[PDB]
Amino acid sequence: HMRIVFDIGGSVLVPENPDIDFIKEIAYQLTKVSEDHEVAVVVGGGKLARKYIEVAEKFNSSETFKDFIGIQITRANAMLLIAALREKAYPVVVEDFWEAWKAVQLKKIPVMGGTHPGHTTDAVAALLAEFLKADLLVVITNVDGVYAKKIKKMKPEELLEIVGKSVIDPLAAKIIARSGIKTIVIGKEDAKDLFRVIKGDHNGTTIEP
Amino acid sequence: HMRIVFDIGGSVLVPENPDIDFIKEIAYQLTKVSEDHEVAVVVGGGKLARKYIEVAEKFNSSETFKDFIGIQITRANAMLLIAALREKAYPVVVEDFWEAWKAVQLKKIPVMGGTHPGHTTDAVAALLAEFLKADLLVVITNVDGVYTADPKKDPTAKKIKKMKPEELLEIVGKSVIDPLAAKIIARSGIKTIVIGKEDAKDLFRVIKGDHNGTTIEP
Amino acid sequence: HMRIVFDIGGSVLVPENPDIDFIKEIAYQLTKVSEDHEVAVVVGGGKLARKYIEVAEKFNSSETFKDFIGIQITRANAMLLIAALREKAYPVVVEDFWEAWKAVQLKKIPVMGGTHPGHTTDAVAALLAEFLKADLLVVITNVDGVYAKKIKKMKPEELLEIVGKSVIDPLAAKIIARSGIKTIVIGKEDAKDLFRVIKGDHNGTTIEP
Amino acid sequence: HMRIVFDIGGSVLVPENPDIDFIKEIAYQLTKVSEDHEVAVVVGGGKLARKYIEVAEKFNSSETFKDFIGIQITRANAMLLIAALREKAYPVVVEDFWEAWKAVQLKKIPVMGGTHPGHTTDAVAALLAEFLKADLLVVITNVDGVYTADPKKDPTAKKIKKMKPEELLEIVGKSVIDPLAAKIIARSGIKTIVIGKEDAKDLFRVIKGDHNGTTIEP
Amino acid sequence: HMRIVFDIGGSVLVPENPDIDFIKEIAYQLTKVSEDHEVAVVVGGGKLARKYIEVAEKFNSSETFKDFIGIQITRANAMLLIAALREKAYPVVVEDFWEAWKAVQLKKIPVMGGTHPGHTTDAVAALLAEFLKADLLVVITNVDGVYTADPKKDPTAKKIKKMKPEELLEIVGKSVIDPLAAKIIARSGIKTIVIGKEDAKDLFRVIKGDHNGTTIEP
Amino acid sequence: HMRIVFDIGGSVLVPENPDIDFIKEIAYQLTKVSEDHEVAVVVGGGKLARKYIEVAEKFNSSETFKDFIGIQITRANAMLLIAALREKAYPVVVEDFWEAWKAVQLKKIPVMGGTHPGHTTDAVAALLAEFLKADLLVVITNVDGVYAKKIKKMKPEELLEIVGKSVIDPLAAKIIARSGIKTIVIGKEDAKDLFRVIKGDHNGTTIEP
Repeated sequence: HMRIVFDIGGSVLVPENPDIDFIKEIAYQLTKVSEDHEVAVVVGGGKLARKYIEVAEKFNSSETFKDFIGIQITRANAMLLIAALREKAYPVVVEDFWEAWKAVQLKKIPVMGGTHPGHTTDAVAALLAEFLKADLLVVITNVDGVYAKKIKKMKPEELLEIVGKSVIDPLAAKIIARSGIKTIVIGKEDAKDLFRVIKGDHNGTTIEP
Repeated sequence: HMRIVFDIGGSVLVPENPDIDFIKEIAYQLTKVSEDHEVAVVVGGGKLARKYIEVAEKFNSSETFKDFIGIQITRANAMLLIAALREKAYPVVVEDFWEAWKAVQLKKIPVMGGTHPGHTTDAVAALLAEFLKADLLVVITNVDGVYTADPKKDPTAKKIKKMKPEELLEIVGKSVIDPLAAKIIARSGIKTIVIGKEDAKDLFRVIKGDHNGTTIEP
Repeated sequence: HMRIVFDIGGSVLVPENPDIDFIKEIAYQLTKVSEDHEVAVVVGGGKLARKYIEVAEKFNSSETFKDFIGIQITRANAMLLIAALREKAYPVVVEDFWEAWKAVQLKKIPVMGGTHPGHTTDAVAALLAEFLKADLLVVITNVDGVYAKKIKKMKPEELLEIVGKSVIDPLAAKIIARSGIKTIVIGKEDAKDLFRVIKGDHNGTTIEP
Repeated sequence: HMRIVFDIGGSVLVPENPDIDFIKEIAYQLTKVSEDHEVAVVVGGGKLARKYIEVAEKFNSSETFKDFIGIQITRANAMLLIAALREKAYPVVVEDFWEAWKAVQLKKIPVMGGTHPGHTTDAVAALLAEFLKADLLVVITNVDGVYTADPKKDPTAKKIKKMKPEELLEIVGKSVIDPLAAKIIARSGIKTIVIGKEDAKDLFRVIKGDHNGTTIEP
Repeated sequence: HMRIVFDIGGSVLVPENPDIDFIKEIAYQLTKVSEDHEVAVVVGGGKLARKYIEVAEKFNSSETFKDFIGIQITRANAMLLIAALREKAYPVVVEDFWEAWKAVQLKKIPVMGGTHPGHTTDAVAALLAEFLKADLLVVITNVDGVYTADPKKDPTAKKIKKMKPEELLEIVGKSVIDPLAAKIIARSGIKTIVIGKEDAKDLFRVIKGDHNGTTIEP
Repeated sequence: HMRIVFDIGGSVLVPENPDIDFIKEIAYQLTKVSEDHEVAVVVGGGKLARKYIEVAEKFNSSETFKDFIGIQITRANAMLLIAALREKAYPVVVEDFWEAWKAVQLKKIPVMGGTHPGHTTDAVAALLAEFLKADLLVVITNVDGVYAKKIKKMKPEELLEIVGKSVIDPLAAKIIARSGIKTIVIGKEDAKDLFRVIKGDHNGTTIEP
């Protein structure tokens, strides 16, 4: 079997408000996938995070404190997934990697939010995939993949170039490259059938050495 | 100089989306008040809390996990106030009473969200006030004060300008303030003031007893 | 099998000093019950807690600090049970619900004391039973049940009335009602044979919708 | 102005049940002393600790779990002192040395219980004193001072008014103070005073060297 | 009075073994500076970090565990500085920004090691400066300042006395300072000074702009 | 099977720099031994710790802070072993006993460093062996055993005498005595084949009642 880390974008889980249908589905699918593989999840902030961050900006708070606000929101979102995962999820929002590790040992799905200023949840999932020696890293974002056109197959090296030229955070790309983490970038559409997405059946981007 | 704990209702702070105008304004008022007094604050969850809690209910989560989600939302809300209080605020959402005590020692304003399942921020505010031996508990909520019945519904609802903890317990059990918060106010005899956001526009007058809200004390 | 939360009153475990015979017995019984069911325990403060609380009262400490003292004592008592439970108990006094949850996963009996000012251990066990989605909540107190006369069967709604009219804390009753937690209230006598108490064989009160 | 660490024996604080009179009195003395000096405190377990530890022994618990139970009892005891120190006390039982340092920065009295299995509160007090670079360690225990033998038993026991760490080590190894605490006092050369509760009635005189106890220093 | 964050490179602090002379000297300089300003410090890992990280690589440990090992070494290093700062230092290695804020409130110098995998102490220093709204970030490293290329290798490397965050980003991406640290400096516009240990001999002059290093600001 | 606590001296793991060959070997052996027994490890500070401690001494830091520095170094060393133990070790350096206990339950080798000022890692391993009710305590130091001559068999009582007359810390000896923990003291040479060292085949000292 495989150890997989799923990075679910905030805008996808919370486009405006929480997308209940999508949460119901992604939760069910994650459960099925965990029947055969070891699963771990990291959730983003989305619209809600940007609203609270914007409020802090009006009070001219530091950029660091804004990140801390964005982080607290992501943990709020993660709780919605943990709820949706029922008895299969780890009860608390995992805040560090070894904790996610403990959940895996207990056969429970750990759900993380952000962890530190300066990063995005993409960076968290990448570092999580690297810490867990995960076999696969699935990034579900707001776009079909890595684009004028769409690149289907590429390597970490090629990924750092595009990032330097949205989609995926630079720190996340550095981590995916330094470790050579097989990563898959798909949109909300392919995420409607994860079970097959991990089988290579998807219309996204596959980044691997 | 007094020690005052402010209990700011979540629906006043976040009616739908965060009410930036009220946050800015109440932050200015708290700052003014803190010039002469020791100030501590507790904020509720509001509309955002109810949205996230309802989503959890749709997945049949336990009421305990729902409370935990509400607590998590109150802390995000608390961060908005901290941002508004600027350099006068204790930098981090305070999670326990002795930490709030600490912020006060440092001449900073601690801002708390929730703490434990089963309670509301109102209970948190009362326990905080009790712990700090505050001189006053000011509850800023979605109503003018304490009425004989729900003022937003019952036409016969009349405002009770003054009352003792015992009476508040009766009216509550029969809710502006919940039971636990009411029991804490009664067990310690905490002087409590219940006002709406109109009176909240001028906290220095509210503190002096110049308001149209309700005053509860032994 | 069942997931059961046992709420052992402080006065029962510590009437004056620790009742060693009762601790020996309740510990053994809890062990047997855990052979077939998932067990979790919450212990009260009793006489000792009231003595230390009274000392703080003489120094006019706040009501909140008094609760904190009562809480530290309950954790002291819980350690006596953990000791009595030997290799079957979780080594540390559980301080929060998800920790009790972890112990259950490890097949170990978690023993909690109090957790927050304003509550009683009854409230803790009720919230614990609700968090663990426990099947049964057993409250072992100083009285035969819920009394001039003794009510054998009743519902949460009926329980909130009596509490408003000792025995069980209001916050605990609110939690038992909002979730509909099947609860059993017995005295020290029935607690001498737990194995059968959970079978419905007892002369106490059964509160359930 | 000096920095002083007070090591209050658990059997003096809780002979059987908590000794309210001694607690009240020692709290007043500590408060007076804190007016001119920086004060920190460590308290032991006493009779309650022995009761709970003996119960654990009856269930064949390891000695490590027994120590942990003792530590837990010392902290409940520490809360009684904190309650007695009122507004002068750091609100929470201090669990590590740097936190005690912090309380001192805030002009408050930190009160510690135990910290780690294997040690006694005496060792905790010595390490605390060493960490804070205290000028003085005052041990208030169940004996008049340090004797050539147990004064409660041996008739030839004679009190040694003054001695050096080395001597205390000899007398201890052969116990008013345990080995580890003694080794810490010797490694750092901490000026230590050992008195009973009679001399504890007036700490300002004790601090000046006016007591009938034992003074240990290099 | 200013608020200054000092980013002391691990290879300057521990070239091979800890450089006691530099530690002693930089501690004296920081102490002098702290007389008039609020000072906070972050230190790197150096040679010891690379040794322990290389050992981990030989056992095929993940890059995340390697970072964690580096962080652990930076904190041991931070303890050497704290020891050097004596009574002016916050007693414990600070692990998060709000704790550093706290040390500053207590008129003490917080010293941080690393915090999270993926970052370097340079990033930590920038985030710290951003969080404290520091007036200045002083990077003391193994080079004279910022050059057009590696001065220890490329012969055409020329020092750029002044530049804007954007330029630093270009030069870095093409490293005195790493990308993340550079992005943080650019997002907030933190006035940053990059000097070697020669200029570090006199921080009061460095602070005034009297140095031969590089100054980065919007 | 047995529950064994291994106390690896700092000078042995770090004579000057980290002895990579020895780490590779001790790690492999610990892994094999854990195939049949429950294993737990405590690592010392060695040369590196003495260097950092000496630096603090030059700045006249307190003896307590020096211990804290020595402690942080030991945790640095423990991370090298955890790395060398790969997927068989507990991911984080265990800082307290019940945490080591949790690792055991998860079938993972917990690696501790120091824990509190005033102690040595020998004291930590002894208290750990006592907390875990370990069957055996193996102390790997810089000397062949307990010496002019070498005592092969002895009792805790006899061990406290020699310590009062290096090798093993007094607090560690008190703990080994008060609990009667069967202890084996060997040098770096015997530690080259742990699997047999625990079988009684070694040229060291066996301290037991």
